[PDB]
Amino acid sequence: HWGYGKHNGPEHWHKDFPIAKGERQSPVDIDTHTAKYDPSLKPLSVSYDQATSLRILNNGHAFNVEFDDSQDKAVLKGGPLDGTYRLIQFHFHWGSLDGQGSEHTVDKKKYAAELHLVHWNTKYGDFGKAVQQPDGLAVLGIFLKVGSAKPGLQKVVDVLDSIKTKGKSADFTNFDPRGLLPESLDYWTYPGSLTTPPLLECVTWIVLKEPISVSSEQVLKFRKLNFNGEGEPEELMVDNWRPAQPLKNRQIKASFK
Ligand SMILES: CC(=O)OC[C@H]1O[C@@H](O[C@H]2[C@H](OC(C)=O)[C@@H](OC(C)=O)[C@H](S(N)(=O)=O)O[C@@H]2COC(C)=O)[C@H](OC(C)=O)[C@@H](OC(C)=O)[C@H]1OC(C)=O
Ligand SMILES: [Zn+2]
Repeated sequence: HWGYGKHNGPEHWHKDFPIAKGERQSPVDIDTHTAKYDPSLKPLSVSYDQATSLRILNNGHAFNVEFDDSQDKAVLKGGPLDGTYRLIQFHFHWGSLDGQGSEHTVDKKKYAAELHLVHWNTKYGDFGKAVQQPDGLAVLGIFLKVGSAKPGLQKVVDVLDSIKTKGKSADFTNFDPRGLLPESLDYWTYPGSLTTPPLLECVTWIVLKEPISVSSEQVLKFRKLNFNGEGEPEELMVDNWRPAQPLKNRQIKASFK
């Protein structure tokens, strides 16, 4: 189906998902000198104290750490958000080289990787209904740069060997997502879409200004994963990022000056 290769990559997605050329697609380049500081933006509230992780799965495009979202255990509120959004999963997008990998860019600068913590608006009952709404999801995006190791990320790095190929999953309970957050919660926000097919335009993007640092050793293990399934020719899971899309009729707001 769709992928990140030359014959099934981002350039081809519009054929099966025409919304790929839509009015509010993601990611986008964040021009820091065009973003407007919005003093009306309420404080961002990340409540991950009761977060309940369940499993880690290699889905052939990236790996997802899933959470129990039957209750308001881990939620995102405040900021440009109205209501409560429950955390359902997080995953990353990374490159084959340290100079690329992130989906959003800042003044055209590409980071080594990007973490996406996905949340859905509880007013819609379930994730499936939420993705069909303009304000159905809220995704917290965090850039990763290569530097010092990130303690909170090692638990994830340690289990990647058990889900090397597509379809593989492993138990992943008691993981605290709070360990992946930078010190500052300053952010940029704009209305966008999922960055992978079906590319639904149901996302309120909240991209943090401050990146987190990960070690070269940690990123290297990400690059050892496989897009292919067990018993098939090896295709390293790298460069699973969509490039920046036209901003069009949208404004990016900043929570800071
Ligand atoms: C289109 C549809 O019917 O439902 C929407 C889809 O939601 C997908 O979940 C994420 C996706 O997680 C993945 C791919 O595991 C997420 O991260 C990716 C693709 O790497 C992207 S992203 N980059 O914008 O954060 O968004 C997708 C939308 O859901 C979000 C943001 O929470 C589901 O899993 C996928 C695509 O793998 C996907 O499941 C499919 C397709 O079978 C689909 O959900 C449904 C109803 O199946
Ligand atoms: Zn993503």
